[PDB]
Amino acid sequence: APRKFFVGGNWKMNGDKKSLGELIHTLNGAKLSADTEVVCGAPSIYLDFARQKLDAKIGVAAQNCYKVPKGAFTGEISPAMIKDIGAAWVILGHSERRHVFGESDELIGQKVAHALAEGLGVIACIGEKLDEREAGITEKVVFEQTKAIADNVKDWSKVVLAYEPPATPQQAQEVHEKLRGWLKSHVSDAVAQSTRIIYGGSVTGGNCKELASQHDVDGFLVGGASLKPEFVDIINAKH
Amino acid sequence: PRKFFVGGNWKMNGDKKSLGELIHTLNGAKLSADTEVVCGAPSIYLDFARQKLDAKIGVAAQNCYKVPKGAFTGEISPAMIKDIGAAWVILGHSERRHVFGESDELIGQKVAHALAEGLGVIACIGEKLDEREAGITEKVVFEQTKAIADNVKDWSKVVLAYEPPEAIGTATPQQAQEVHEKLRGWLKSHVSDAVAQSTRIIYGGSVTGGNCKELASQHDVDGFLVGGASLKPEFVDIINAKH
Repeated sequence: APRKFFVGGNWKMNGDKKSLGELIHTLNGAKLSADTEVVCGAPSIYLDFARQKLDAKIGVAAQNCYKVPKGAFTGEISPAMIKDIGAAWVILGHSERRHVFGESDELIGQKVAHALAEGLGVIACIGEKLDEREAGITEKVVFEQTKAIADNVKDWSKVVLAYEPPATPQQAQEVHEKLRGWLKSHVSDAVAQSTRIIYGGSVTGGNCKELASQHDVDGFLVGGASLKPEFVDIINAKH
Repeated sequence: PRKFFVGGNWKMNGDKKSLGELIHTLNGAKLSADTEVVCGAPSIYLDFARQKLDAKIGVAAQNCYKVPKGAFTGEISPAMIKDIGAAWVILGHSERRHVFGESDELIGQKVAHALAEGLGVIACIGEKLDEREAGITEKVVFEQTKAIADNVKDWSKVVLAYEPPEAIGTATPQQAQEVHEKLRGWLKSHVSDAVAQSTRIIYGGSVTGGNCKELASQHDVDGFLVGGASLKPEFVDIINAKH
């Protein structure tokens, strides 16, 4: 009945076999809470390596994918390829994809639909721009982004929503509560109660316990700290 | 002499089983010793491809970013490509320019970074169909080449790939030769005589087992960047287009 705590580590564009090997060694040897679902998001070039080296209890995510299984899309990878390597998740709609690479809500929706149809789990990311937060339209913006994802989700069992603010723990709770309210009204009470909504702002060993104590925060999508030993402490934030 | 160069761009195709089969075929084929062969694999399979391909065959990434590390979810860097043992990256492919909106400026920044990091670059240029129809092919490809050239210090590790636009139902070896000769003339005056003489300019249009010999006989065509046929048995014949 309770939502299982979920901690994803987004390595972003970082690592080589040496540094990631050391990272993976530390995670494999660490005492990790049985009550946390852990997923590591590796650069595409290291997905195979990461899946081979990581203990099976730790999931592997791709950091992006495209919206069809194959084709004339030089530089892209598909859910079929991600599954072929043994990864079970993909991060979609990350703030950096939206803002540096201009990925639209429409495209992200198409990717979500395809990844889910192909049997992957999706960490679906949403978050408003700084100017939008300053203008007081956080809710309007994140609801639009969430609707664009939701319209492409037939089954929420393998979806985790990640909120990335452009930020206080109280401010985090406020957005998470509003997002869960959106799910309740626009999808169902069952989906609202069961869907993990994870926090994708700045998460460190210093602030993770306070964030994890918030009623509507179900875990984290961790950035820089996911490359460091303190990722273990973040996984164990509730203990 | 300009060594004949054949790159096989697999694009977004394959899995370990199917790419393993295609690699096994290449490893066992009678490939001309006078062709420099490079296979362009999806990023997720670059490590695999380098492990399985004979050392004589190069491996290319299909794209990369412009710094070694950072907050660029979904991107890979030249440092990572080198880490995997690959020695090439394809940059500025028509699909990156068109589908993904990569600018001349960004492509130039990527070229400069990949070269600084010690990779070879297959630098792609080519006009859109509407531009070819307007008769401004030359203007467009020179603009794109300038953006690349401004970011190349040593041309020894660059191969230039010309991609004519796909007809989509609405080209000739002579037409390929015409563009390649113009590009070489551009290099002569904008870079140097030596760079024009030594730089491979490869053809990235529709290359098949059936048209490859005629294309390879053109005076200013130095090889191919092969799309669909790189997934077919005839890729071996294309590698052997001079013979």
